[PDB]
Parts: sequence; structure tokens; C-alpha cells
Amino acid sequence: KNIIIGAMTALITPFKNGKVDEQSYARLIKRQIENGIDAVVPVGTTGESATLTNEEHRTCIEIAVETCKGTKVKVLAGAGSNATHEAVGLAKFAKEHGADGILSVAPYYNKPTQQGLYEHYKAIAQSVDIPVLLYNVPGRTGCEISTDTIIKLFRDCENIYGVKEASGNIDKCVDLLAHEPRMMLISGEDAINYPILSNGGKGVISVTSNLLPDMISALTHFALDENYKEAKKINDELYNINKILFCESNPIPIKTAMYLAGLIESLEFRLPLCSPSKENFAKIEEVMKKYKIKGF
Amino acid sequence: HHHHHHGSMDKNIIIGAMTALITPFKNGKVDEQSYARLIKRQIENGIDAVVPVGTTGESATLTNEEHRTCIEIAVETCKGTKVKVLAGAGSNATHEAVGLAKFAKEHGADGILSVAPYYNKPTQQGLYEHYKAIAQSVDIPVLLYNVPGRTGCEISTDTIIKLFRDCENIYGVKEASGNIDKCVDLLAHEPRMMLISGEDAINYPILSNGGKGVISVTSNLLPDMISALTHFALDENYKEAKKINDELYNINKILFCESNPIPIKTAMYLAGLIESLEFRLPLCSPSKENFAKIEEVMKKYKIKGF
Amino acid sequence: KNIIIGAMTALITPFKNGKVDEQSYARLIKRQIENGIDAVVPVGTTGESATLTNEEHRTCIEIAVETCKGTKVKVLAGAGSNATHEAVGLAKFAKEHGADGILSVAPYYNKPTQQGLYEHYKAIAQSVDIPVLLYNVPGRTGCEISTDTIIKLFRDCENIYGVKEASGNIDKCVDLLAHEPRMMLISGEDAINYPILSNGGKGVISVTSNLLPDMISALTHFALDENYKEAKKINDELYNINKILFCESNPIPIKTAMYLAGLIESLEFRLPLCSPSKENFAKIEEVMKKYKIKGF
Amino acid sequence: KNIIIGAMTALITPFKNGKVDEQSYARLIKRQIENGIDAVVPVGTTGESATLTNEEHRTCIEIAVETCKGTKVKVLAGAGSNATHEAVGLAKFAKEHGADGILSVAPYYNKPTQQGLYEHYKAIAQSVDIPVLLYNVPGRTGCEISTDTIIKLFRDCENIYGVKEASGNIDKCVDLLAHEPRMMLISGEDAINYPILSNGGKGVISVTSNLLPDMISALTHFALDENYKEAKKINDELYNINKILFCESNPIPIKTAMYLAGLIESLEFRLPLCSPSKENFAKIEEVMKKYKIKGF
Ligand SMILES: N[C@@H](CCCC[NH3+])C(=O)O
Ligand SMILES: N[C@@H](CCCC[NH3+])C(=O)O
Ligand SMILES: N[C@@H](CCCC[NH3+])C(=O)O
Ligand SMILES: N[C@@H](CCCC[NH3+])C(=O)O
Ligand SMILES: [Mg+2]
Ligand SMILES: [Mg+2]
Ligand SMILES: [Mg+2]
Ligand SMILES: [Mg+2]
Ligand SMILES: [Mg+2]
Ligand SMILES: [Mg+2]
Ligand SMILES: [Mg+2]
Ligand SMILES: [Mg+2]
Ligand SMILES: [Mg+2]
Ligand SMILES: [Mg+2]
Repeated sequence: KNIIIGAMTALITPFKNGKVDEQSYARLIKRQIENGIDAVVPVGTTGESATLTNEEHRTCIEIAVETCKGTKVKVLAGAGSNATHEAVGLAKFAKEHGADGILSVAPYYNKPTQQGLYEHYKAIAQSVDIPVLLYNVPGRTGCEISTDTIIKLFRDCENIYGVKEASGNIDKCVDLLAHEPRMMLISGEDAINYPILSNGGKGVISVTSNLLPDMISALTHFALDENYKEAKKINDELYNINKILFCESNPIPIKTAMYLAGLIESLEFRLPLCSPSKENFAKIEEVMKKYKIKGF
Repeated sequence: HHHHHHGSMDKNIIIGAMTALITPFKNGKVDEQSYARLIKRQIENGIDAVVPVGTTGESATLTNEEHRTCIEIAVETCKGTKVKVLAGAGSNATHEAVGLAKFAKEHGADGILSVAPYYNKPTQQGLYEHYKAIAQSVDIPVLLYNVPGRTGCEISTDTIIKLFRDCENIYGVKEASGNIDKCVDLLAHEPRMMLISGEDAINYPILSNGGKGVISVTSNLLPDMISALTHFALDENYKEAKKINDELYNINKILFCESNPIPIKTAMYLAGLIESLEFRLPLCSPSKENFAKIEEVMKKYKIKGF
Repeated sequence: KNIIIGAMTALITPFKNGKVDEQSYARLIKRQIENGIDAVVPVGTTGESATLTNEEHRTCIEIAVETCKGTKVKVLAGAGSNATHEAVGLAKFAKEHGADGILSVAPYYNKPTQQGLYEHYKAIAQSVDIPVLLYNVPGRTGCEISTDTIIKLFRDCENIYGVKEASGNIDKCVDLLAHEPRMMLISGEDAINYPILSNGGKGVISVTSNLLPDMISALTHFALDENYKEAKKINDELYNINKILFCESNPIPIKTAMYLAGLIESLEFRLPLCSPSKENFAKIEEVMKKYKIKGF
Repeated sequence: KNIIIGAMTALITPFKNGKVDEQSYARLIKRQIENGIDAVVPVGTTGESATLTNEEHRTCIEIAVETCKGTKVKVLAGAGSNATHEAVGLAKFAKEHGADGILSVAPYYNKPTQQGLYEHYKAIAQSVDIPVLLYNVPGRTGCEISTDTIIKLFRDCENIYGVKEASGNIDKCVDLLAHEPRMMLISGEDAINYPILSNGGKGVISVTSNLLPDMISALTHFALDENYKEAKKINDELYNINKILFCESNPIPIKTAMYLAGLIESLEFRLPLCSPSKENFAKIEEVMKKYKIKGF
């Protein structure tokens, strides 16, 4: 099986005058590459998938692919949708425009059954010939991909090689790798990156790495080298910033932090996302003071 | 200039017994001629309003063109009758929801339903700005829609009341949260709003506390019973309304043994009201066990034909 | 069946120098009788069941029985326990000492199965010949008595006549009375007293009635006569105090309010229960100013 | 601080004819000592604390103390209660009768505030001079000891040295040891024993070790010696039995399994606990067949 693992960043999407700032997007991706990141994920939840147009979603995949040329860094394109026909179209676009793989979030809002989830992902995997990583985040979608469904998809479909888990459920992470140890479990919760890696997870798809790419990369690579002491030391040091980046719904805090660090020009969202409360803005600024934030 | 005193300024409303219409498919396309026939069946069985393309209508998997087409068919079919069209126009992107709202206005809908943004979990401030922009885009009634089990977010009682008091067109909320405490909270602090039940099994408890209508899944199958329940309740004949709500519990519950609208489409198919048990992925046929369970509950109810 | 319905009060237990103030207990119950209450419940959760000794628990049942002699008010003695042999002993004491019926909370902490709950209540009901009211409060016990178990118990044991529901689940209340309309459903959540009664419930067991017995009494009797408009008006007017009485864990706010109204001499709890925060103390006082509180 | 760490067993309490089988209890403890277990915990939830009399609870502490005398195995006596005066009395008994420390579950059913929890445990810790381990299990108690309260108690009272966590929340486990790495975090959920130990936890209090003391012992000692690969291997191999032992509420499955293994003479509980369902009886019987169960 082809795989995409290691330290990965769920990229924020910067706006200027309501438009995607395509030149700041490329600059932010190069900053990730230059700080030890193994792959980048354009247009996930962190990238404001919901409020981009279909053209804008596709444009950001192209920029990521272009920016990573000549490097070892891969593009795991965000291509999920709650409509199977939309998700297949995004999968085919990413394949035909040079992405190395795709991420595929579980359908949100319409709550498919486990059978429907299996048929949803089977259609996606049959549409392309590049790796497909499942993405489970029940707090946002309203549904859960069960362990049985995940494992069945891993064994029945060639391109499906693992799952990104954002469920705060370490028991399920043990369940997954105890019954299918060949799968690639990827952490989708920054605060518990180390516990997932220490149980055999093979990477992270990170919000914090937008701000601190070198620290997330070092944490992951320490763990992959079985230097558990050093990986845990970074995970413990990062807890305070990992928590404050979710005081409000992601990506509101991380964009606030990137703005306070001078890495994005303006603190701009697309509705229904908005600026954080003045209280939480001050809380984020205060937590940041304990970390050394790399520039460009 | 904006202000905070819209509560008692005359708000156009859409209340009574309302149906969240299923969307029939034929060879993967919207069966536009079965859609019109089903809406006419609703009109002839005492329903006061219809809601095209909600969650029950598989809004998520329809294209933008198909979503707009189904609103047009509903508007056309209810012309010359007392039945209103409350167009489903929600989106998790504010610019999409504004575009749908303006479409519904410009093509003759009587009002709009607007679900709270799903998946991206906006803050209460974000929800306020989301709804504020939608309501300022049109001049027809806007009913908020709270269903946290599907969206991942909740519109607070405080936010709902602020929107009611700050914007002219927001006139109430459809609640699908299984939280009768919140329903008491809403009408005790803002009794001028229209609380609409979005949970069939508890239609009567919501109406008995001052709710003014239902937006029902069960009425797809049994429109006469849901309409009679509501009109009994609106006339304060609570004994007869409760008697029907009790009779419908078994079917109200079994219609969610799997995720709506999988059971209701199965039942409409078992009743001969649609030609195919067709969904758009990721939705699918129910399990064989749940199929039998649905068939088996239906037998105790009288289902009106065409 | 023989039943105990209507407006009922979950009595607070006052302490004086670390012992139960038995003369304040009697004075408080007499205040309930004179303000339209139909029954009183000694030693529930509100009465600090957990921290009373077995002798004090039994003494408090005795005081309630004595005080309601010669009146229309009944005593529904609190007799629950998470050990069946303890719950049987309390039930038999209540019977032998003149209680009109018993309330029996579902076993807490040890989480029995539905089969175990059935055997638990069957042994209790067979031990006495007075009415037994089940009590479901999953947020405190960790278990739920299923609708099926409640209906089975109602139909299989002669003296079990209903359930007190404190689960915030109006769907379950419709389920209960649609499938077994002969049972007595009793509200155990003050804020939704009117919605439960309007669906056919026949009474409440109230925390707020400790402070405002006349208002809860009028609400219940209005509703039982199908004067729903007048009952809803009181339920709506009581929402603010109904909510603030749970700003902290019951019975901390209600005992605070009774002290703030001068109805008890000292604001004393038994650890692990404690006085509320300074802020919540002031918040309860401010909500109270909007209500008419009867004295002695 | 004095501490009690390592691989520990939450002992089942066998009954025979409705009484505690005191000779089987001692025999079971000797089996634990002989399989590398570092300490035993009499009368927890697994020991049916709720349904034992005050005298039976105290007797089982005495049997554990006597059976482990002259050996290296410690006794961490279960002494919790939802009434502070009861918990202090149990704590003093354990001290006066030779226990090495005490475990003290957070108060169940009456839901104290964080301030009440602090005063509850401060009173317990001041009553004795032996180590005190807190016990958080919100699914059974209805309350949670916050990270702040645990750390404050650890820093303010000499005897309080850690917490047994049974909340399925690895984020909280990272939170605890990142802000107070000197405390002893003890796993209270068998399925995730290895992830908690891999983050710096120093022991387990196990249900599964009743049946497989050698395997739980080996898992813990592998982890404490930083052989993470071998500890994970055992944790992964134990997942199936760890899960089936909670198909129904603990200790119903574990007693069933001990009965099926011939380690106790009768499968009898005290109401409200009861035998499992017939299908669940068969399910436990299977999972056991994949494991090698040591005898006496
Ligand atoms: N509002 C749409 C937009 C999708 C286009 C970007 N992926 C959704 O969240 O599904
Ligand atoms: N999957 C998209 C499609 C919307 C198309 C119009 N109903 C969504 O649910 O937002
Ligand atoms: N702590 C004991 C007290 C029993 C005394 C009677 N309520 C319990 O909660 O079960
Ligand atoms: N049922 C009481 C009795 C305890 C006696 C031994 N701790 C309780 O669970 O607290
Ligand atoms: Mg995706
Ligand atoms: Mg700046
Ligand atoms: Mg006409
Ligand atoms: Mg909508
Ligand atoms: Mg107000
Ligand atoms: Mg009781
Ligand atoms: Mg008791
Ligand atoms: Mg009258
Ligand atoms: Mg204990
Ligand atoms: Mg735990």
C-alpha cells in the first residue's frame, strides 16, 4: 500500500478583501516546508472548506502542489464532502492536478449509516489511484465511522490506507491498531499527538503546526524514531498552546494567533466564522508569549 | 438605523401544520412529476404549509440547480390554494444561504427556513451575524432551525431572542433538540415568538406549551393525522390532540430507527406513494431488519392514497 | 391502585450545630401543610440522604408522619438505597411507622442492569403493602430505568404505581403514558412541571416548593383541572427561580434560599456538601427578590 | 511523599450462601501475590462496596492485610464514601489495621462542588498519616474531580500522592502530568492501560488482573522499564478480554469469568447486581478461551 505519513499541517486559508490571498498562501506553505514538515493538507476544516467556492477549493490544491515541487513534501489534498458525487469529483481533480493523496472527511449533517459510509468511501477510492485517508471527527459531522467500517474499507479497497482520528477516544485508537496493525493511524488532536504516536500512530495532521511547525515536526520525528522521552517532552511543553487554540471553534484561534505573530496580514474570516471575543483574543496573545514563533 | 425593538412590530408568520417534503428520485434524477403529485396530496389532506428541500428532502446531495428547481415546483403547485411555501434555504456558508434566500424571495416563496450552519461550528456571535445577513437580504419571514445532533452547533436561547428583537423578518425557531426545558425558556422570556416543533414524537408537548405549529416528517405518510393533531391543539382541544399524538408514537419513533429520511422514504415506498426506494449516496436503503420493522408498524395506521 | 399524587415537596433537612434540627424540621413541614401541599417527601436527595445516619434518616420519617396526622397531607417516605437489603429495610420501617407510601431512587454508583433493577424493585414492593413510587434521575445515579422496565414493574407488582422522572426527556414521558396510560408520572424537574402535567402526569415532587409552596400548589391543581393557561402562566413565571435553584448542585441553592428568607437558622450542610460561592450566593438573593415568599 | 504504585488488582469479593467467603478471599489474594502483582485493593467497586455491611467492608481489609504480611505486596484499602464522616471513619480503620494506604472514590450520587470535593479529601487526608490515592470515575459517581482540584490537593496535603483515573480521557491525563509531573497517575481503565503508562503513569488498578494477573503484571513492568514495544504488545493482545469484561456493568462479567475458570465456587452477587444475560454469558466464555488462565 502507498502511504502518506509523518508530520502534516492542516493549512489555514488567508483572505484579503474577501478573496483568497494566493501569494500569502504560497508563502505560508514554503514556511511549513522549511521547518521540517512532511506533508501539507489544503482546505480541510482548518482551511475553511465550508465557505470556499468549488473554484477556490480547487485553486488552493493547485497552489499547494506547485509550492511543493522540487521538495520531499507531499500534498494530501482535502477532498471531502457530505455528497458522494461531490467528493468523487474533488478526488478526481486532486489526482489529475498532481496531488499525492487525498483526505476525505466523513459526511456531515446528513448522518449516513455505516453501510452508507462504506459505499461512500468505496466510490471515492475507486475513482482514483492515489492514497485515500479517512477522516473521523464526530463532534463536527454528527456521525462516526466505526472501527469495523474503517477496517473493512482498509481491507477491501486498495487506496484506503488509514484514518485521521479527531474523536478524543484513545480506546478506539487501541481498538483500531490491535485488530488491524497494518493501518496508518494519524492524530487529528494536537493535545494528544504523543499518546497516539506512542501506541503506533504514524503521523499527525496538525493545527498547531501552522504556528509552530518546527516543534510539531520534531515531536513527530522523535516519536517515529522511538525516542519517546523527547517526543513526550515536546507534547507536554505544547499543551498550553494546544488547548488555547480551541478556546473557540477552530480555525478562529489559530488565525488569530497567526495574525498576532505577523504571519498573516489581516484577521479575516468568511461568515459564519468571525473574530474571537476580546477576552479570548487576549488569552491567545498571552499563551503565545511562552513559545518561540519562527518567522519566514 | 438598526434597533432592538422589533418584538411587537408586525411580523408576518407561517404557522400551523407543515410537511418537510421528501424528494423522490427516478434514475438518479429528481422525479419532478412525482414531486408535484406528492405536494398535491399534502394540500388535499389539511396541511397548511410545505417545506421543500430540507434535511428530509436531501438538500445535502442536491445540486444548486435541483435545490432551486424543487422550490419552484412547490411554489407553482400551491398557487390558488391556502397552502404556503416555507422554502428550505439553509447553508453552512453565509454567502450560500443569502443566495438561496434571495432566490426563494424572487421566485415566489412565502418564507424561508434556514438551518444553523453545520460542520464549521460558528460561535454565537457568528450565528448572529449569519442570520442577520440572511434576514437583511429579503423581506419575507425567516424561521430559524436548530438541530444540534446534525449540525454540531446550538443557537442559544439568548441568540434566538436577540435575533427576534433585532431583525424584522425573524419570527421564530424550529426546534429539533429533544429539550423541553429550552422550549419553556424560549416562550417564558419571549412569548411573542413562534415556536415550531421539529420533533414529531413530541409535537403535542411543544404545542401544549404555546408552540404554534409543526414541521413534520410523519405528515409525509399521514398528513391528515398530523394536520388534525395541530388544529385540535391550536383550538385548545388538548384532549383530542394528545389522543392523536399518543396514537402516532409508534410510527413517529420507527421513522428514526435509521437516519431520516431513510425510514420515511421506505414507508412512502411501502405505501405505493413513490415508484422507487432510491437515495443519493451517502444515503442508502435500510437494513433488512429495519425494513421489516417499518412495514410492520405501518399496518396499524390508515394511509391515504392519491 | 392506591396512589399518592398532587403537589409534593422534597423536604430540606436543617442542621443545627451538626445535628438535625428536629423542631425546625417540624416547623417547615407545617408551613408546607398550610400552603396547599398534598404530600411531603422526607430524606430524598434534597434532604441529604447520603450524609444522614440510618437513625437520623429514620427519625426524619417519624417527624413527617407525626406532623401530618389529622391533615389531608400524606407522607411519601424516602427509602432508596443502592443496596437492595438496605432499601428493603427502609421500606419496612416506613410501613411499620405510618408512612402512606415510599419513594425509592434507582441504585446509584453500582449501575445494575435492567434485570437487576427489576429484581431490586420487586423485592422492595413485596416487602410492604403500601404504594411504591420509582425515582429515575440518571445524572445522579449513573443508571437509567428503561421505559420497558418501568412498565413491566408497574404491571407485575401491585403496589408500584408510577415513577418520578428527573431526566429532562419529554419524549420518554410521552412514551411512558402512551404505552401504559394507567401509571402515575410525577415530575421531578421543576422547570418542566407544566409540560409533564399537561401530557397526563398527575403530580410533582418539587425543590422549589420548599421556598414557594403556594405557587407550586396552584400550578399543579390548575393543571390537574385542565386549566392549562393558568398553569402555564405560573410555570413561565417560575422559570428564573427554577433554574437558579440549580446554579450549584441541589440542595445547595435551595438551602441557601431558605436561609436568605429566614426560614432556617443557619446555612449548614454535611460534607462533602458545602456553602455556595460568594457570587452564586448573591445571584440567588437577587432572583428571590422577584417572588412573593410566604413566612411562617 | 510516600507512594504505592505498580500493578494492582481491584479484588472481587466472593460470596457463598449470602456471606463473604473469607477462605476463598485469602486464597485469591495468594494467587495475586504469586503472579507478580505489586499491591491489592480490597473493597472497591469491583469488590461490591455498595452492598457490603460496614463490618464486611472492614473484615476484607483485615484479610488482605493479613494475607500480604511478610510479603512485598502492599494493601491499598478501598475506603471511599459519598459521606465525609463515613470516609474518614473508613480511612482511620485502614490505618489502625495495617493498610499501607487508602483509595478514596469521589462522592457518588450527591454531586459535591469542586470546593466540596477539596474539603472532603482534605478531611480524609488529615485523619491519617498513610498515602491517599484519589479515584475519579464520573460514569459511576456523577461528579468529576477537575485537574485543578487534583493538583491543588496534591500540593496542599502531604498524604495525597496521585489519582486513579477511569474517565476515558487521555487529554486529561496529558493535562495532569504536564502541569504536575510529580504526581502518580494510575490507570483505572484496563483497555487503555498502556497509553496511560506510556505518558508517565506509574501503575494500574485492574479488573482484568483478577483473571490474568501475570499478563497485567507483565504489561505494567514492561512499561515502567520503558520497554514500550512489549507493553503495547500485551495491551493489544488483551483488548478483547478487556472489552468483554465490561459488556455488562463491572463486576458482573469478571465474577462470571472467575466462576467459569473454576477460581470461585459460585456465581452469586448481592442485589441489585445479578447474573448476566445468557448471550453475554456465552460471549465471556469465548473470549476467555483465547487466553491462558493460571490456576492456584
Ligand atoms: N457549503 C458547502 C461548500 C463546499 C465547497 C468546498 N468544499 C459545503 O460545506 O459542503
Ligand atoms: N454538500 C453541500 C451541497 C449543497 C447544495 C445545495 N443544497 C452542502 O450540504 O452544503
Ligand atoms: N452513604 C450512605 C448513607 C445511607 C444512609 C441512609 N440514606 C448512602 O449514600 O447510601
Ligand atoms: N450503600 C452504602 C453502604 C456503604 C457501606 C460500606 N461502604 C454506600 O454505598 O455508600
Ligand atoms: Mg476533507
Ligand atoms: Mg499585530
Ligand atoms: Mg388550484
Ligand atoms: Mg434549511
Ligand atoms: Mg429576555
Ligand atoms: Mg429515595
Ligand atoms: Mg440509604
Ligand atoms: Mg378544582
Ligand atoms: Mg474507594
Ligand atoms: Mg481513564
